[PDB]
This record gives sequence, structure tokens and C-alpha cells, in this order.
Amino acid sequence: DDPLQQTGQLFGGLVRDIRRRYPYYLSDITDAFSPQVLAAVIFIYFAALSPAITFGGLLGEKTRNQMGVSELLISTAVQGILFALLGAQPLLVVGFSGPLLVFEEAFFSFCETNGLEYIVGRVWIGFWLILLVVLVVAFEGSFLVRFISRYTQEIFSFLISLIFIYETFSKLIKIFQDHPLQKTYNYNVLMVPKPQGPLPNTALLSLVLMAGTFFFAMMLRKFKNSSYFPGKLRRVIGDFGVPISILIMVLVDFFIQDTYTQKLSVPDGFKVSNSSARGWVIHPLGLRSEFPIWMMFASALPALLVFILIFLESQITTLIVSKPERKMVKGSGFHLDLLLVVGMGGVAALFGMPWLSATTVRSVTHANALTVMGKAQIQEVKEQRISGLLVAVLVGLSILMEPILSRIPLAVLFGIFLYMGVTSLSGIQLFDRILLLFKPPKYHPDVPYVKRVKTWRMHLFTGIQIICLAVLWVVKSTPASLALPFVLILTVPLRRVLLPLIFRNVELQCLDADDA
Amino acid sequence: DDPLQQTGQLFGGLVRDIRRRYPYYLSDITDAFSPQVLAAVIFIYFAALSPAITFGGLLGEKTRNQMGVSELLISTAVQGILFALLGAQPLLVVGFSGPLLVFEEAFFSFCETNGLEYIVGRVWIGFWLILLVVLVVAFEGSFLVRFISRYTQEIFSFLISLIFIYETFSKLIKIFQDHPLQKTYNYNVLMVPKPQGPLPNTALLSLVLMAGTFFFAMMLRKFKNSSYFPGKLRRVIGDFGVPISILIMVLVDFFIQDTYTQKLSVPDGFKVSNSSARGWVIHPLGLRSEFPIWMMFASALPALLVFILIFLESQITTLIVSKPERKMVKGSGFHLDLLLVVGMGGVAALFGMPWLSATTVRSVTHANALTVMGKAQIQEVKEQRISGLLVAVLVGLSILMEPILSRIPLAVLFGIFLYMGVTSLSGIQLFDRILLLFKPPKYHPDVPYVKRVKTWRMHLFTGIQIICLAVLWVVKSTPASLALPFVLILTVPLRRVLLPLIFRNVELQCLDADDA
Ligand SMILES: CCCCCCCCCCCCCCCCCC(=O)OC[C@H](COP(=O)([O-])OCC[N+](C)(C)C)OC(=O)CCCCCCCCCCCCCCCCC
Ligand SMILES: CCCCCCCCCCCCCCCCCC(=O)OC[C@H](COP(=O)([O-])OCC[N+](C)(C)C)OC(=O)CCCCCCCCCCCCCCCCC
Ligand SMILES: OCCN(CCO)c1nc(N2CCCCC2)c2nc(N(CCO)CCO)nc(N3CCCCC3)c2n1
Ligand SMILES: OCCN(CCO)c1nc(N2CCCCC2)c2nc(N(CCO)CCO)nc(N3CCCCC3)c2n1
Ligand SMILES: *[C@@H]1O[C@H](CO)[C@@H](O[C@H]2O[C@H](CO)[C@@H](O)[C@H](O)[C@H]2NC(C)=O)[C@H](O)[C@H]1NC(C)=O
Ligand SMILES: *[C@@H]1O[C@H](CO)[C@@H](O[C@H]2O[C@H](CO)[C@@H](O)[C@H](O)[C@H]2NC(C)=O)[C@H](O)[C@H]1NC(C)=O
Ligand SMILES: CC(C)CCC[C@@H](C)[C@H]1CC[C@H]2[C@@H]3CC=C4C[C@@H](O)CC[C@]4(C)[C@H]3CC[C@]12C
Ligand SMILES: CC(C)CCC[C@@H](C)[C@H]1CC[C@H]2[C@@H]3CC=C4C[C@@H](O)CC[C@]4(C)[C@H]3CC[C@]12C
Ligand SMILES: CC(C)CCC[C@@H](C)[C@H]1CC[C@H]2[C@@H]3CC=C4C[C@@H](O)CC[C@]4(C)[C@H]3CC[C@]12C
Ligand SMILES: CC(C)CCC[C@@H](C)[C@H]1CC[C@H]2[C@@H]3CC=C4C[C@@H](O)CC[C@]4(C)[C@H]3CC[C@]12C
Ligand SMILES: CC(C)CCC[C@@H](C)[C@H]1CC[C@H]2[C@@H]3CC=C4C[C@@H](O)CC[C@]4(C)[C@H]3CC[C@]12C
Ligand SMILES: CC(C)CCC[C@@H](C)[C@H]1CC[C@H]2[C@@H]3CC=C4C[C@@H](O)CC[C@]4(C)[C@H]3CC[C@]12C
Ligand SMILES: CC(C)CCC[C@@H](C)[C@H]1CC[C@H]2[C@@H]3CC=C4C[C@@H](O)CC[C@]4(C)[C@H]3CC[C@]12C
Ligand SMILES: CC(C)CCC[C@@H](C)[C@H]1CC[C@H]2[C@@H]3CC=C4C[C@@H](O)CC[C@]4(C)[C@H]3CC[C@]12C
Repeated sequence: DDPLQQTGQLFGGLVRDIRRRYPYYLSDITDAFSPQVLAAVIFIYFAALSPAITFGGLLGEKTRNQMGVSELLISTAVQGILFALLGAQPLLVVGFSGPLLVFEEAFFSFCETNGLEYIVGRVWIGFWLILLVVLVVAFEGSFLVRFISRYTQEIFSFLISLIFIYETFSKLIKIFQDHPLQKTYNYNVLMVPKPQGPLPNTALLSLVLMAGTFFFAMMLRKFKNSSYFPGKLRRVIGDFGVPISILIMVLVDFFIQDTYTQKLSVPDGFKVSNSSARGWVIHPLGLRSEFPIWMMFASALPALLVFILIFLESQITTLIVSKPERKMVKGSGFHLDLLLVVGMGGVAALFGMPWLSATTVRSVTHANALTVMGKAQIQEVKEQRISGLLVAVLVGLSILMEPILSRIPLAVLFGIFLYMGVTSLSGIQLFDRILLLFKPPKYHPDVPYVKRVKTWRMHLFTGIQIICLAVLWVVKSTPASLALPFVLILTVPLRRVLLPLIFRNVELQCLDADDA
Repeated sequence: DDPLQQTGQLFGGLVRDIRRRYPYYLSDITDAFSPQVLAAVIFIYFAALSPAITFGGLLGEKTRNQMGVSELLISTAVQGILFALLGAQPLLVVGFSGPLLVFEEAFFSFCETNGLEYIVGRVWIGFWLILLVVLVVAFEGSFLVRFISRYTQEIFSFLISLIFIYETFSKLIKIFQDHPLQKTYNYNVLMVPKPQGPLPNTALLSLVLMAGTFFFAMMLRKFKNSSYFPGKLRRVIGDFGVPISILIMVLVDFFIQDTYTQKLSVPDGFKVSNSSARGWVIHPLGLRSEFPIWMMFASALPALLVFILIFLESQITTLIVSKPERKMVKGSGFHLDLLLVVGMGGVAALFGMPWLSATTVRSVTHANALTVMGKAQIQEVKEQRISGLLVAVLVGLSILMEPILSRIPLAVLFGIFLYMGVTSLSGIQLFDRILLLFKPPKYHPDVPYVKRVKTWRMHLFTGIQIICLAVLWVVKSTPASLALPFVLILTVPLRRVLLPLIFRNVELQCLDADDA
């Protein structure tokens, strides 16, 4: 029954993953028939879209429009639809991530330096990723995911959410730096690409919209598990907590018409950003210049790095989402998801669209959205394919529904990112122990490790995980950001060889447990 | 032991009030030796000052400077010092109120029409208030305060808090109306009296400062009764919850130097606002024109109205502050406080300074500030004279402490008013029953009246008190605002004659109880 086992035959895990979930496929359609599911579709849409808009914008300027917002949106749409329809864990949101953007920057700079075609280079990376993932899934390489314990899962899960929170505030600060609070402003300024100068009331309204959206979302989450209004109405309003918070604060900005706020800009149509550069289908052998055969084979070495990026990102996200404490009964497959995510991404490279990964926050957020609360204990989770499908389709149709997206500020969706960032920390025992450092020892949650492990030893354990978080954040800050996944890999040796020396088994078993 | 009893002798209550509290007078100095007491001094200072600044400003413009901020500040200082040193309940904050402001415009408008000297008119009102209060205290007229039950106390206490909250938002709205969020602004504008035109970033920053101060104050109140940090540090930070919230958000505005925010303006020195109109000491017989002897006797009729205003305001505030549920052991005197408050106010009229009253929110706020929490049950209250004395002295020295006050925005102190407004509702059973209207019947607090009175009957009782609140708010809105105290008087007949018909004794006794 345990997914992470070596069968001892070629593609044994892949078959066993299909065999376990596809029996539930008719349930994966009906279970979606709930208002809570529709509230998740609306929430996770904006959670899924705005990153693809942002990263696409960032790719555009750092890759000279070889790959822009349109390519990313279509990729997130097509791979999102397929993965929802064919995957093992539909609650995983497949999209673009920060470590993937860093690779594209380095790959572009590498290609620029050596003087090779970037987009043609990726096609080969994509082919080697298809070769590697088939070779990995063949021998059931996802068995090594067993070794990654809560220690490494939580260190990861915490770091990703901090980033998500950090970046959100970095955008608010950027708005304030762009539109400073001056004494006088210049009004003879163009706003056709974007505002050339500073603008009045822009930065403060952006803060008001961000703070307000995070407030309303949190207060409606507080309202969900309150004792006000009838139980039906309290849940319905609580389930649609974010969509109400968005609608309100979007309508707030709609009425404030004279003042400027930065909105969600999408491409005009379904066309590549730079048409002169590349077409919709990228040629392996080359576009303009004849692509070298040395790079055609040496594409293996970056593809190995991209595989490790997509593997760890996706497989650790699968762990986090399919934890025992989260009441997920339909079953999670680590081989079929890895095969699709990388396999699709490899074929996506052929059409000059970016390979994606099962992103942690968006996956967690989508799981948390579909998770229902009893009495605070988790009753069940609405595990189905319709939520992940509809989000992907809506992301695909984002280019068409510009009229609607044009009235939605970025400030409000940054308020939603802050809500996603804070909410992501909820079921992380690391974060729980970070709070206990500040709380006195008498006022502890009396959890198994609190009762058994000594207070100073528990804090010492928590201390070492901050040292790891700190080191990971330093590695992230430095140019060597593609080394970050390999530093997180060292978190597994730590718990395996280093901690057993300074700590005891009894404490280690209590602090780091598979189930709680 | 019960204060509200007829002794059956002249000035029996006054003697009995002195006899009960003055034995504790040495305790009323030492009990003030606590950090929590110093945190109250800082909090209640701004709570006491900014109203005198505002009402003084309002008197100034509606009385042609015959009485402005200077007179009000000195009155609140002198009467505040004396009442703290000589009073029965030092926790009562004596200051100017809205119903008193209504009388001063009404009396000025009367004097302007008939063509009489306003300030000389008040001197006679003051003499008749001294005659009435001595005649009332003689026969122990504060025995009628017994008839005022939680019903009328809570209806009052709630209405006063709603006003306090309403007015706060009316000032924010005014700022937004004054400094609208436009596309373009004019920078060639004078700001020497105040900004002549609209200004950028002023209204939104004012909202940010107000929202931020109310947030920090509430989160530090939430922190006070949390389980974070050692018990000493949690209380100390919790007790200084408002002063920290003020300091922070004042320093926030200090760093935002280019943008404009409206600050606390006080007079330059200790001089009357309009020297030409009149001097410090007002002459009974007249200043310029010979004051009529018909008004010298007819001054009784407005003085009777002012007495009823100051009596009900102060005596109902004394009830609220000296409730049984609030752990106040040193004893409350309703005769000695009424004698001082009105008697001082009558003598204050002679120097052209405004008669004051024991204001409900500022009294409640000051009591709530000095109230310590155990475990949520009230352990004790730090009842002493030093808090009320120091506030009054600081209000007196506000005119000299201009450099510090000039850097403090109004926006932040409006955030403190909102905090005072919401916190004032805490120990009001009316407000508690307003929440139970929305909550389901199964999730009720299990208080005596919840289990004894039927849910539909309790909601019917609460419904009638909203009808009263509504009627009182309508009477307040209309020109007849001096009729409001006499409408609140009718709240006592209601519970006495009208409710016993539709309701039963058992329910009435449970819903309206002297102790809980
Ligand atoms: C869940 C409820 C939480 C939200 C409820 C709302 C509470 C707060 C309401 C808004 C007020 C924010 C307080 C800070 C005020 C700063 C004012 C300002 O803009 O100053 C100018 C400053 C700029 O300072 P400056 O003027 O020195 O900049 C330099 C300018 N030159 C170069 C010209 C010298 O801007 C900022 O503050 C930017 C940084 C943002 C910091 C505030 C972000 C917080 C908002 C989201 C809330 C998240 C925390 C909540 C806690 C977690 C809860 C789970
Ligand atoms: C304890 C924490 C609670 C406080 C922090 C939570 C608040 C989050 C911070 C942001 C403020 C909220 C967003 C308000 C939306 C309006 C913003 C704006 O632009 O206004 C434009 C409007 C003006 O709109 P306008 O300018 O478009 O109107 C048109 C005018 N013409 C046509 C002339 C151009 O501003 C106002 O009217 C002010 C409204 C303020 C209302 C919000 C009050 C916030 C203060 C705290 C309230 C506490 C509530 C909870 C109490 C209970 C506590 C448990
Ligand atoms: O852009 C839209 C989303 N956001 C906004 C969040 O509010 C965002 N911006 C980032 N940017 C900073 C740097 C490069 C430009 C944008 C960024 N960078 C990184 N990293 C790469 C840098 O090494 C860190 C390693 O994961 N990781 C991010 N998360 C995304 C999900 C899975 C991974 C963690 C991330 N997220
Ligand atoms: O934090 C806000 C406090 N302020 C700011 C001024 O210091 C304020 N402003 C008022 N107004 C401003 C705008 C023009 C009118 C005055 C006002 N008006 C009334 N009343 C209605 C006038 O008829 C009387 C109703 O009983 N009562 C008030 N209270 C305060 C004392 C205890 C009692 C209730 C009151 N308070
Ligand atoms: C589309 O791609 C082409 C080819 O990469 C870009 O072409 C030229 O301009 C760039 C600067 O804008 C230079 O860095 C290139 O060297 C130059 N290349 C050639 C062959 O002329 C073009 O700018 C891109 N267009 C957009 C809209 O991004
Ligand atoms: C001080 O008081 C005097 C007397 O009331 C005010 O005097 C004059 O100006 C007023 C308008 O500003 C008129 O309404 C008065 O009728 C007029 N009275 C006389 C006798 O000339 C004076 O304005 C006040 N000054 C200030 C600073 O408020
Ligand atoms: C699903 C698609 C898009 C992924 C592409 C990867 C290919 C190579 C994968 C997907 C499904 C896989 C097959 C699934 C099941 C079996 C049955 C087993 O007895 C032998 C291997 C075999 C036949 C696998 C071979 C490899 C396979 C064909
Ligand atoms: C586009 C941006 C600005 C906001 C989008 C949010 C929209 C889609 C949200 C906000 C509030 C939502 C509604 C709130 C509650 C209910 C009751 C439920 O039983 C059926 C759906 C229904 C009727 C929702 C439909 C979707 C809804 C209208
Ligand atoms: C419709 C649902 C099921 C899928 C959502 C995504 C849809 C809208 C997207 C994904 C890929 C997109 C296509 C990608 C490529 C092209 C070629 C171009 O010359 C015309 C548009 C066209 C044909 C696009 C139309 C819209 C499209 C089909
Ligand atoms: C450079 C720093 C920030 C990175 C390392 C994280 C810091 C905060 C960690 C490392 C070791 C930790 C300490 C280890 C042991 C104890 C003893 C316990 O009774 C109280 C907490 C305390 C004192 C911990 C507090 C947090 C701590 C100081
Ligand atoms: C503070 C002053 C100026 C207020 C003036 C009010 C007058 C009427 C008050 C103030 C003090 C009062 C006296 C205080 C003490 C006593 C002793 C008692 O056994 C008989 C009544 C008697 C004699 C009181 C009578 C009324 C009294 C004289
Ligand atoms: C005038 C404006 C800026 C607000 C002024 C508030 C000042 C007076 C407040 C803010 C925070 C306060 C401090 C906070 C905590 C303590 C610790 C306590 O054991 C003694 C008092 C002391 C040291 C307070 C002194 C007064 C203080 C500095
Ligand atoms: C000092 C403490 C105990 C009391 C606080 C209030 C003080 C500062 C106030 C209240 C009344 C004020 C006085 C009122 C009247 C005048 C007359 C004027 O021509 C000079 C200033 C002078 C003399 C004031 C000085 C300051 C004063 C004494
Ligand atoms: C002038 C305005 C404020 C008047 C409205 C006040 C509201 C709150 C009052 C007026 C009439 C009241 C209702 C009258 C009758 C009933 C039926 C009873 O079985 C439960 C309470 C309930 C439902 C009351 C609830 C409160 C109520 C709705």
C-alpha cells in the first residue's frame, strides 16, 4: 500500500501508481460538486496566474522575449490540463518556479557568451529530460524520496513560504521606490508603457489595497471557524474567503478612478512575444545558424541539473501535500507525477514553452483550499481533478479575458500572496517549534516531543534547523543559486549521520516523525 | 455601606462619601507606584488632551474666540488637579463633552439674537449651578441615581461609545474630503494657517496612520493576555500597549518628511484666545454694556438644563465605573463628586473657563487602563489619585510642551480614539446581547439570562434597547440635541412601567441585574 517501494521490475512504481488512483477517477469528477470546490478554482486561479504573469515578464526581459508571458501562460494551461486529467495527485499545481527562472537566466547567459541559440538549446535539454525521467521512472528512482524526512520537507516548506512572503514585500517596497512620497510631482508624464515619473497616492493606495486584502482574507478565515451566523452561511462565506476579499478590494480600486494602480497586464493574443526570433515550433537542428553537435550531447549536463530542480521541487511538494496528517485517502503517486511533469516539460521545450514543476505553495494552497474543517481537526479533503483542470483552463483563457483582468490591481493579489505565504506555514512542525522558542516552557502544546524531549534539547534541535535555513538563504542570495537544491540534499545526511551523534534516537524519532 | 441612601439629614451623603474614601487617601498615593499606572498616565493624557484641543477649536469658531482651546486646557487642568486631590472617585476623568458644546453654541446663539454678552451670561449660569448643586447635595438628590438601572446605564454607555466611534470616522472622511485622491494637484499653495488646496498622499497616509495605530494597539492588547514571552515582559509591554502604538506610528510619520499630515496645534502661551473681547476674570455686572437683571435671574432656566446635562453624564459615568463586576474596593461617592464637578464648573465660569463633566469613555478608559487581568477575570483595579492628577497637570503643561506635541499627528490619535471606542463596549451586556442576535442559540455564553430567559424573549428585550438607541440617535441628529438627556430619562420609566407589561419579573430581573 505504501507508494515508495521498489517492486523489482521495470516501471513497477508507474504501473502501481496508475493502478491505485485511476479506480477513483469517477470519484475525481463527482467529488468536485461542492461550492467549496468552486471557491478553490477562483482562489487558485489568481494564485496560479499572477506568478506566470510575473515570471513570464521576468523571462521576457532577461531572455529578450525569446520566451515571454504568452509562452508561460499556454504552457501552464496545457500542462495543467493534462496533469489534472492524467496525474496521480491532481491537487499539485504545476507551474513555473523561481529556481527554474534562475536556470533560464544562466542558460541564456551561457548561450550568449558561447554564441549559441538559447531556444534551440532548451529543445535538447528537453530531450535529455525525457531520456532521464523515463530512465529514472524505469528503475523506480522515486524510492529515494523515502530518505527525505520531515526535517528536510519542513526546512524546504518553510524556506519556500519565507521567499513567497519576502518577495511580496519586495514588490510593495519597489512600488514605494518607484512612486515615492514626495512634496511635489510632475503631471506631464506618459503612462502608455508604464509611469515614467513618480505619481501621487500610488504607493500608499497600493499598501492600503495589499493590507486590506490580507486583512479581509484573514478575518474571513477567522470567521469560517467562528460561532457567528448559521452553519451553512458561515462555511459558504468562509470557503469563498479569498474571492470575496479580491472582489471587495478590486471594487474599492474601481471607484478610486483618478488615482493610478498597477494592474494585471496580459498579451493581446495567442502569439509568441518575439515573432522575428522564433516561431511556435522550435527546430532541433537550428533556426538561423546550424546548431552545434557538441552542445547537442553536452545538453545532458544542464538537463541533469534541471531534472534535480524539478524532481526535488515536485517530489518534496508531493510529500508535503500527501502527508498522513492531511486526510488524503485517494492515494498519491510519485512515479506517474514525476513522469508527466518532466515528460510534458520536455515535450513543451520543443514548442519553446517552459518546463514546469509542482510548486509547493500553490500545491499546498490548493490542498488547503479543498480541505474541510470539522468542529480544529481535519475532517476530509475534497480530492478531485476538476479544480486543477478548471484553473489551468482559466489560465489558458486569461489572454482572452483581459477586460476583466484589467480592473484587478497587483496590489490586491500581493495581499493574496501574503495570505498564501502565512497560511502555508500552518502545518509545519518547524514553524510550530519557532513559536515555542518565544513561549514559556509551562505554556507548551504538550505534544509528544514536548512531553519527552527536554525543552533545551528541543530548542537546540530547532536551532540547528534555523542554521540550515540561514545557510540556504545565504546560498540563495549569492550568485550560486542553482547550488541551493544540492545544499537542501545535505539536510538529509545531517539528520542521518550528524544529528545521531549530538542527539539520541528517542528524541530524533519524536521530533522527526512520519505521522503525528 | 451602600452609597445611594437617604440618611435623613442635611448633607448626609456628602459627609458619608468623605468618611468612606478619605481613610484610603494614603493608599491613593502608594497604589500609584506601578509601571501600569505610568502607562495609564501616558495613554489617558492623549485621551484627555485631544478632545479639549478639538472641542476648544470648535468652541473658538462657534463663539468668535470668546472661549477657545486656551480656556478649555486650563479648565481641564485646574479642575482635573482639584478633583484628583479632593474627589471620591479619582478614576473619573473630568473634561469637556459634546452635550456641553451643544449648550455653548445654543447659549451663544441665544445671546447673539437677544443682544447680550455671552461670557457674562455664563457667569450667572455658573452661580445658579453652584446654588442648585448645593441645594441638591443638601437633600442628597443623588439617591435618584438608584432608579437608573443597567438598562439606562448600558443604553447610555453604548450610545456614547458609538458616537465616539462615529465621530472618529467622520474626521477621517473629512480629511479625505479636504485632500481628495485626484489625478493632478496644485503645489503653489499656502500651509501657514492650514492647506488651502488639496495635497497628495495626505488622506491615504492619514488612513495608514489611523489604521496602523488601531492595529498595533489591538494586537498589543491581544499580546497582553497571550502566552508569549516571560510573564513580566508580556505584562509590561501589554500595559504600555497604547504608548508604544503612539510612539511607533509618530516615528513612522517623522521619517515621512515630504508628505503633510495634520498635527496637534496648541496655543503659543497661557493667554485667552480673544483678548479684545474679554480678559481672564469675567465681571458679573458686565464687560462693555450693562448686563440685564432679567437675564441675571432667568439664567436659572439654562443652568437647570446644564445641571441635568452634567448630573446625568457624570452620575451615570460613576455608576458605570463603580459597578460591582469591576473590582473597585476603595468606594465611590456620588454626592462629593457631583458637588466638586458642578461646583468647580460654576466657579470656573467666573474666569470664563468652561464647566466640565465626568466623561464616560475617558473615565471608562482610565478605569480599564488601571484594571489588571488575572489568569479572563478581573483581579483588581489600581485605584489611586496620582494617575488623574498627572494627566490633568500634563494637560495643563500641554501649552508649554508644544515641540513634542507638534510632531504627533491627529491621524494616530484618531486611531487611539477608535481603540477607546471599541474597548469601551467590553463590559456592556447590551453589546454582548447584540452579538448573540447573530450567533446561533446553541453557541450562547451560558450566562444566567441566556438559560433563564427564552432566546426569542431575550432578543425581543435586546430589540427594544436598539429601538431606544435608534430614537436617541435620531434625537441627537435633529436640532433638539439638548432634549437628548430627557429622552434618556424616559429609558427609566420604560424598564419601570412599560416592560413589566410585555415581559415578566423573572426575565427582567435576569436581563437587568445590578450584579452579575
Ligand atoms: C491579518 C491582519 C493584518 C493586516 C491589518 C492591517 C494592519 C496595518 C494597516 C496598514 C499600516 C501598516 C503599518 C506600517 C506603516 C508604514 C507606513 C509607510 O508606508 O511608510 C512609508 C514607508 C517608506 O519609508 P521612507 O519614507 O523612509 O522611504 C524612503 C524614502 N526616501 C528615499 C525619499 C527617503 O513605506 C513602507 O513602510 C514600505 C514598507 C512596508 C511595511 C509595511 C507592510 C505591512 C503591511 C501588511 C501587513 C503585514 C504584517 C501583519 C502582521 C502579521 C499578521 C499575521
Ligand atoms: C485591529 C486591526 C484592525 C485595523 C486594521 C485593518 C484595516 C486594514 C488597513 C487598510 C484599511 C482598510 C481598507 C478600507 C478601504 C477604503 C480605502 C480607501 O481608499 O478609502 C477611500 C475612501 C474615499 O473614497 P473615494 O475618494 O473613492 O470617494 C469618492 C469621492 N469623490 C467622488 C469626491 C472623488 O475613504 C473613506 O471614505 C474612508 C473609509 C475608511 C474605512 C476603513 C477604516 C479603517 C480603520 C480601521 C477600521 C476598523 C474596522 C474593524 C473594527 C473591529 C476590530 C475587530
Ligand atoms: O515571481 C512570481 C512568484 N514570486 C513572488 C512571491 O511573492 C517569486 N519571485 C521570485 N523572484 C526572486 C529572484 C528571481 C526573480 C523573482 C522567486 N525566486 C525564487 N528563488 C530563485 C532565486 O534563487 C529562490 C529558490 O526557490 N523562488 C520563488 N518561489 C516560487 C515558488 C517555488 C519556489 C519559491 C520566487 N517566487
Ligand atoms: O473621539 C471623538 C470625540 N469627539 C471629538 C471632539 O472632541 C466628539 N465630537 C462630537 N462632535 C464633532 C462634530 C460636531 C458635533 C460634535 C461629539 N458630539 C456629541 N454629541 C452630538 C452633538 O449633538 C452629543 C450627544 O450626546 N457627543 C460626543 N461625545 C464625547 C464626550 C462623551 C459623550 C459623547 C462627541 N465627541
Ligand atoms: C527579438 O530577437 C532578436 C534576435 O535575438 C533581437 O534582435 C536584435 O536586437 C537586440 C537588442 O534589442 C540585440 O541584442 C541583438 O543583437 C539583435 N540581433 C539581431 C539579429 O539583429 C530583437 O531585439 C528581439 N526583439 C524584441 C522585441 O525583444
Ligand atoms: C473678538 O471679539 C470681538 C467682539 O465680539 C470681535 O469683534 C468684531 O468682529 C466680528 C467678526 O470678526 C463681528 O462679528 C463683531 O460684530 C465685531 N464686533 C465689534 C464690537 O467690532 C472680534 O472679531 C473677535 N476677534 C477674534 C480674533 O475672534
Ligand atoms: C504517459 C506518457 C505521456 C509518458 C511517456 C513515457 C513512456 C515511455 C511510458 C509511459 C507509460 C509507460 C508504460 C506503462 C506500463 C507498462 C507495463 C509494463 O508491464 C511494462 C512497461 C510499460 C509498457 C511502460 C513503458 C514506458 C511507458 C510507455
Ligand atoms: C474577478 C475578481 C475581481 C473577483 C471574482 C470573484 C467571484 C467569482 C466570486 C466572489 C463572490 C462569489 C460568490 C459567493 C457565494 C456564492 C454562493 C455559492 O453557494 C454559489 C457561488 C456564489 C454565488 C459565489 C460565486 C462566485 C463569486 C461571485
Ligand atoms: C480550450 C481549452 C480546453 C484549453 C485552454 C487553452 C487554449 C485557449 C490555448 C492553448 C494553446 C493555444 C493555441 C496555441 C497556438 C496557436 C497558433 C496561433 O497561430 C493561433 C492561436 C493558437 C491556435 C492558440 C489558440 C488558443 C490555445 C488553443
Ligand atoms: C545567526 C543565527 C541567527 C543563526 C542561528 C539561529 C539562532 C537564533 C539559534 C541557534 C542556537 C539557538 C539556541 C540553542 C539553545 C537554546 C537554549 C534554550 O533554553 C533557549 C533557546 C536557545 C538559546 C536557542 C535560541 C535560538 C538559537 C540562538
Ligand atoms: C467645598 C465647599 C466650598 C462647598 C460648599 C458647600 C457647603 C454647603 C458644604 C461644604 C462642607 C459641608 C459641611 C461638611 C461637614 C459637615 C459636618 C456634619 O456633621 C454636618 C454638616 C457639615 C457642617 C457640612 C454642611 C454643608 C457644607 C458646609
Ligand atoms: C510623545 C509621543 C512620541 C509618545 C510618548 C510615549 C513614551 C513616553 C513612552 C513610549 C514607550 C514607553 C516606555 C516603555 C516601557 C517602559 C518600561 C517600564 O518599566 C518603565 C517605563 C518605560 C521605559 C516607558 C517610558 C515611556 C515610554 C518611552
Ligand atoms: C504647575 C502645575 C501644578 C499646574 C498645571 C497648570 C498650570 C501650568 C497653569 C494653569 C493655570 C495657568 C495660569 C493661568 C493664568 C495666568 C495669567 C497670565 O497672565 C500669565 C500665566 C498664568 C499665570 C497661567 C500660568 C500657567 C498656569 C498656572
Ligand atoms: C430603528 C431601527 C434600528 C429598528 C430596527 C431594530 C431591530 C434590530 C429590531 C426591531 C424589531 C426586532 C425584532 C422583533 C421581533 C422578533 C421576533 C423574536 O422571536 C426574536 C427577535 C426579533 C426578530 C426582534 C429582533 C430585533 C429587531 C429586528
